[PDB]
Amino acid sequence: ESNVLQMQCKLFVFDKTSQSWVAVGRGLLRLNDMASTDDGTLQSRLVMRTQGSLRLILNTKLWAQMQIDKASEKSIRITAMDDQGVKVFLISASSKDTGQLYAALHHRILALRSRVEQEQEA
Repeated sequence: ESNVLQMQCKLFVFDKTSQSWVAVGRGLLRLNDMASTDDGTLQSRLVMRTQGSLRLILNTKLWAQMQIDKASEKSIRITAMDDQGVKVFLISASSKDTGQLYAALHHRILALRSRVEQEQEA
């Protein structure tokens, strides 16, 4: 793996019961790339650990069907796969980090989508 970016941020999960964001808390978020040594094909993931205690609170692989929306100047709404699992989460950060994260995710997802439509959608 190669680290693409690292940023301080705050993570929220969407709670279907209360129909509201539930704050998980702050941590260091990394976007990591891993290129296949056979196809050069790219897989990427978002990994986040709490500050201080370094406990894992996010480890989500990027997929073509993942949707990313800039929910505000300082936040990004993301979907994920995989029950009782949380489907939607929110990353809040500085305006600058949010912009960088959005751009990085956008291009990776766009690449994945291009690949899927060529491979699986004729």
